[PDB]
Amino acid sequence: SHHWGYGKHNGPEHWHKDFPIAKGERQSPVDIDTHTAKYDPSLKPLSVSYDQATSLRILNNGHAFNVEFDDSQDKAVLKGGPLDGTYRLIQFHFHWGSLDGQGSEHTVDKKKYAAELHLVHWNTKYGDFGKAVQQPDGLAVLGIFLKVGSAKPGLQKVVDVLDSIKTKGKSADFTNFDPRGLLPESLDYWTYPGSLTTPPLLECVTWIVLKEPISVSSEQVLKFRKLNFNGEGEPEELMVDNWRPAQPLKNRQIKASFK
Ligand SMILES: [S]
Ligand SMILES: [Zn+2]
Repeated sequence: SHHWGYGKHNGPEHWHKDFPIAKGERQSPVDIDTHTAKYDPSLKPLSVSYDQATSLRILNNGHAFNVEFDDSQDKAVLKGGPLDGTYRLIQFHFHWGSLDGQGSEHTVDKKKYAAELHLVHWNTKYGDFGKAVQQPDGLAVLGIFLKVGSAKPGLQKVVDVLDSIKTKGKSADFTNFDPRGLLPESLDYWTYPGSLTTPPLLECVTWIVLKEPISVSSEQVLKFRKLNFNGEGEPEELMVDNWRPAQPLKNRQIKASFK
């Protein structure tokens, strides 16, 4: 440690020293054992309403890049599934690897994907993001896996702006991006109660992990690997492998929306 990161000296195995909740009872990510996940017919279909989404900016925060959305009103929301209430989209970001064989946070039957997209939403009953993180049902994160295959056209606008936010603290205007181009065809999912996967690791997330991965091209993922963890004019450390390994499931059941 000193500030946390993904290196040898401040990586996930060290987080517990500054954030004791790292060894909590509802930590994320986890491995999804498909044969043990319970089909639950009481789960409703997810409802994604992203047609009025307003993207604002893209920022390199030193551990990933976030695309942020205007969440001052009910423009891009998620509801249904295992959720009660309306969850507003605030930001999305990815986790990726130094090689195609790793990168995702969640695994499926121990399979790791090249990357993992997180769409972050907060429960509107709490009024703001900072209050939602303090509640057991404060956030809803939709996780989508990426496999390397064909290019994903709806991801290119993202890939193209990375050069302008190469180093930590850099940001760029990023209006009119439509997150609908990042969804797979099927919205079948697994769900379980967990946490944020970076410090502060708060246990306030209802995870909704989609069964169907989207494919990206190798060239697309390559550009992610060109970003830097460091700030401008500091020694160069490529932003790769910014994923936390799977944590113990403990007393939790993974439910499936399908069989
Ligand atoms: S995350
Ligand atoms: Zn994440």
